[PDB]
Amino acid sequence: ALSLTADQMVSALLDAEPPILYSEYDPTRPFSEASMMGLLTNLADRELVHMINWAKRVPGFVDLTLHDQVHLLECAWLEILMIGLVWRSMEHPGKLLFAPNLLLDRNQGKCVEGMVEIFDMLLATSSRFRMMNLQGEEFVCLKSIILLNSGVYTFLSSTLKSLEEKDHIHRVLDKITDTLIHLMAKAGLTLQQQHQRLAQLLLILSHIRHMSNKGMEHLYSMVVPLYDLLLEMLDAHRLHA
Amino acid sequence: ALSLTADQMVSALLDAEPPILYSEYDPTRPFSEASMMGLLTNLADRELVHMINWAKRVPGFVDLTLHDQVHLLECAWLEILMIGLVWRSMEHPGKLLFAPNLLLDRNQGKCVEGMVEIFDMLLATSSRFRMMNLQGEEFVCLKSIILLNSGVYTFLSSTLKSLEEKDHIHRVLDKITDTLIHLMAKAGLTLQQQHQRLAQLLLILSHIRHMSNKGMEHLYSMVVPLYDLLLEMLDAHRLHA
Ligand SMILES: C[C@@H]1c2c(ccc(O)c2F)O[C@@H](c2ccc(OCCN3CCCCC3)cc2)[C@H]1c1ccc(O)cc1
Ligand SMILES: C[C@@H]1c2c(ccc(O)c2F)O[C@@H](c2ccc(OCCN3CCCCC3)cc2)[C@H]1c1ccc(O)cc1
Repeated sequence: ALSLTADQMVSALLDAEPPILYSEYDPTRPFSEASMMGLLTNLADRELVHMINWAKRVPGFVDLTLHDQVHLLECAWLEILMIGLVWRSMEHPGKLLFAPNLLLDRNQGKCVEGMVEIFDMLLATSSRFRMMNLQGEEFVCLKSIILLNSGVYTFLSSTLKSLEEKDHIHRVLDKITDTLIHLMAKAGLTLQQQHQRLAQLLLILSHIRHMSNKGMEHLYSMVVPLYDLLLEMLDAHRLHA
Repeated sequence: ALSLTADQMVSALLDAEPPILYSEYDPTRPFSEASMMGLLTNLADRELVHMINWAKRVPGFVDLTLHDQVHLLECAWLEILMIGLVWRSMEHPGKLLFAPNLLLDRNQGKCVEGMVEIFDMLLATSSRFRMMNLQGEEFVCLKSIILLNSGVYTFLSSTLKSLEEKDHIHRVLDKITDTLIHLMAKAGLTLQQQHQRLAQLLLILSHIRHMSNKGMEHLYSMVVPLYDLLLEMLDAHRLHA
């Protein structure tokens, strides 16, 4: 991601994409019996595992220390889930596609105490992406930027090592900027359209941070720390090579 | 802000800048007696009044309906305060310059229940701006983008009027993007440096939304709605022309 071309970055990314998962519940039994938050919570958890594997495939992420990988993910996991949710609901107006067998509208979100507010923001985002006609090439770049950027300023202290982490990370963010502009340039936008489209895309990133923050406010609006779980997943051995 | 040049936009903005205010407390009496949150709260409130007048001077803001002006400000007021705080603390390492007679460090932030966490994030932001060597021309563009962008996706419904609001607003955001790139171009960056610097600046915008959200979480971690106060200030007469 520095001597890797833009079409090189883009290709790794499109390839690193996590799989789409199904909601688990018997489609032969009624819906009134299926806790939605249970449904949504078990899904989110199943997706997280897959998200760690993705993150190790994002250029420059694994050249980071283990602590710094845990921290970035701890800061960004919900943003990354939500932009994924948003992206896959793009061609599904008024609906959130949580899973292929779980397509929900805002009226269904009213079932959970204070959840419709969140649903309305996600749908609004999906509508913007659709209005912008966001492309897969673009979307995977956006996701990588969220991973790299959201915790980068919460690397409190600054040993020599941590300072190098930050340098490395902004470097990678810069090459991802380079990759987004090239995608736009290949697509035939003009110079002006390029930078205008870059700004529209990054500003959406502020709206996804907001939903994540509102989301953690809800998620806690109610076992083992998340660091520990994360760290346990990221600190893998190499015995299963 | 569409047939207004970039040097035209920049000039209005630098001119619309609010004044810097002092903290009110007798400098002849000790500090142990001065409630910091009282100090900080009365300051924030005094700044808000000034912020409304600024916002009416930001290109395109007043062509918006009154409701939409109230909403944008209600969504962004704390982000706008904080980036201002951050900017003026730039050349004051390890310190937050709340007022000229109120320069504080993180140890002083420990005095308030859970406030040091916020102080650490603001200082971190000020350090990034200093590391980026953010310019006043740039900073005023950033602030205008925060005003215009933070609520733009929380314009729930979509009457014909609201849709036009949104069109107008993204248009204004686009010309502000154009203004930032031109400032950079005049400054002699390269094409690549331009877009890389654009991205670094907008991504900081996500970190300021995060601090605002954590900030409202603290601010409420404890009279007349804020809409109403805002609306009362924005819905001025023209009798004092
Ligand atoms: C939009 C969210 C969502 C999902 C499921 C999949 C998905 O991709 C999602 F993005 O369900 C909710 C969901 C997401 C995350 C959850 O986290 C559960 C805790 N678990 C997360 C990973 C580490 C282990 C802890 C639970 C529900 C939802 C949500 C989030 C916040 C909120 O206030 C209301 C609904
Ligand atoms: C960083 C903040 C700040 C200030 C003062 C001036 C300033 O420019 C600031 F940015 O003090 C705190 C401050 C800011 C806003 C406040 O709001 C008070 C309510 N008032 C705001 C405007 C409408 C009327 C309600 C109070 C304290 C602080 C803060 C914010 C959040 C937090 O969790 C801890 C400290």
